[PDB]
Amino acid sequence: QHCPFDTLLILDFETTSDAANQDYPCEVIQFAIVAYDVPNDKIREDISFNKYVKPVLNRTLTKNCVDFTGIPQRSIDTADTFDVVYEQFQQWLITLGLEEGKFAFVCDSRQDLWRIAQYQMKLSNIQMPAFFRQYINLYKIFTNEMDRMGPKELSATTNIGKMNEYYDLPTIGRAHDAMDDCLNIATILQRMINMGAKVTVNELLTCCASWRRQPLVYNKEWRSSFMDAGKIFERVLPLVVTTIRAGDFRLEMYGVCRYCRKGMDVCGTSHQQTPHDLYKNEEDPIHFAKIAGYY
Amino acid sequence: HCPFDTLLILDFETTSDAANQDYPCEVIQFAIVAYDVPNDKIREDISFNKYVKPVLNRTLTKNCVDFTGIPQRSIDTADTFDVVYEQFQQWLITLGLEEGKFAFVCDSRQDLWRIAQYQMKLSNIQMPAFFRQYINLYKIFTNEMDRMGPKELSATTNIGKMNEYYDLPTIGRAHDAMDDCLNIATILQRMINMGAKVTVNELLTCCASWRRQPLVYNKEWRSSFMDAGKIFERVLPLVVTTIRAGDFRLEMYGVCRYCRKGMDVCGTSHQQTPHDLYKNEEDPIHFAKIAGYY
Ligand SMILES: [Mg+2]
Ligand SMILES: [Mg+2]
Ligand SMILES: [Zn+2]
Ligand SMILES: [Zn+2]
Repeated sequence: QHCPFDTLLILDFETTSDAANQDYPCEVIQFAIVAYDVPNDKIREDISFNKYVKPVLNRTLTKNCVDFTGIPQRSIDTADTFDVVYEQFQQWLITLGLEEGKFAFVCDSRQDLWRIAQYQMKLSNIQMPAFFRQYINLYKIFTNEMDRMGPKELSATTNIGKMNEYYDLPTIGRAHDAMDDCLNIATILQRMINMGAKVTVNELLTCCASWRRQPLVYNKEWRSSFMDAGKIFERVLPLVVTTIRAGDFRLEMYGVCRYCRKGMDVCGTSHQQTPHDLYKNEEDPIHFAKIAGYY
Repeated sequence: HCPFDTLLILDFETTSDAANQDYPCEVIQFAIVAYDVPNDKIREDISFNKYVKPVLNRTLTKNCVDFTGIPQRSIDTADTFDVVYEQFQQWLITLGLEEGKFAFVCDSRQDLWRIAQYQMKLSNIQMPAFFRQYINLYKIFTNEMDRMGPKELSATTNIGKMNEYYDLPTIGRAHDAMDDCLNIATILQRMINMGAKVTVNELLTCCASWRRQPLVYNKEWRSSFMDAGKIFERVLPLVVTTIRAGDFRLEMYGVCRYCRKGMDVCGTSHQQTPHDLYKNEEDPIHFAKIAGYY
């Protein structure tokens, strides 16, 4: 209706982690997708992709990772590595008969594609695909919808939690894993357009930004702060999140980098703004950058 | 007295995740300090101390970093265990240390029966003879208690209890593996001076009658170091055998107490694989699987 895509794929990654440490080489350990039929307004739970992934840098899930993701060790020990699962994911898109640029991924934040996908792609030496360099940040739309329908003071602490509390949606909790997030985001997505929300690609991944031209003011305790760690991630990772305002997105933007205006098969090969300033102190090295081979 | 002229105080530190005992512990620091027995002198100038790069879990958990005091950057630029182990062997040869004429001293069975065994499995290196006999200093300390006299101890660790007993200040230089070595060395010296019979009291053996029956499985073993120990005992090929003070003799070096074979033949393969523990795909033993015990 108010969406230029006939199909929306609610995407969700879960990764390895150690809550107390942000200097961590997060590897994908679960890959979950559920399809949403936009014209017919139907969450297609029968149309889904849901695979575990075996990590290779940290092969034993920490206890806090298991508690957070709900993923047992046995499930990843018997899983394929990301390169195999990603290949199965690409075939899945073909099997569904999806065309390039006529569908878009939906996430509850930038984290899934800007950070998790981008970093995992580096580990696996896979080129960042064009359909991961444009997507729908649902929480960003939720922000706009909130000013429009009047704000509330929400008690929830997470993006999905806040959105469910705002629309008074019961928290979906069956599998207690990635697929549950997918289902919650999908239901939120559905309720949002039914409340009259306008859902479209609102974030793009580009190769360059002017705000990265000056060195980051280094915070020594960044490893204990998800917020400050984000600033580090922004400089290390080659592609940056670029907001695109409502009404400005065209389908023909797929798959051309908004900045350099070149195909995403050429753009994204090399880091255009390597943060050398962060890579010169060997008494305080960035572990996740070092092990991924950024320096 | 002690039949060895040189005692080497050994300490291993590993990757870990405290809340989970089903963890494939890898050596990340390798520390040794020498003790000259005839001269009763701790030789800090004679030491081996190197970091080791793990490969199964390359990022130290925060709780491992806090316990071991090892920073991530120190293992990132370190060599793998097989390399460090080769450096260690060359270091022994350079000291002119003749095999069978020195012995390793540890504060417990953990360093050699558990940590060394498992690491050797991962590295695919045969367990050496000088790691299959050693001195468990805590077991000597415990065995000598009635002679030394009773004393209430509030410490919870072996090193802590032994320091507290002898009113020794806790050595805390670098807060790492080497501090354990220095503490154990200092305790060892004190114990010897107080008349303790310091000699080999634990031997690693290929078979044990108490592994003939399958272990009764405790489903919650992963959250308990004690319960997990029972699992380790079955999974690891070599068993701790205890020998009382004054029964050990130097000629025992390099020969298994059970099969009587040389430790070049014995230790090639697990002789009592606990297949009973490996039947449930709904509850696999992760550290056993990833190591290739099944
Ligand atoms: Mg999520
Ligand atoms: Mg120790
Ligand atoms: Zn570009
Ligand atoms: Zn034997």
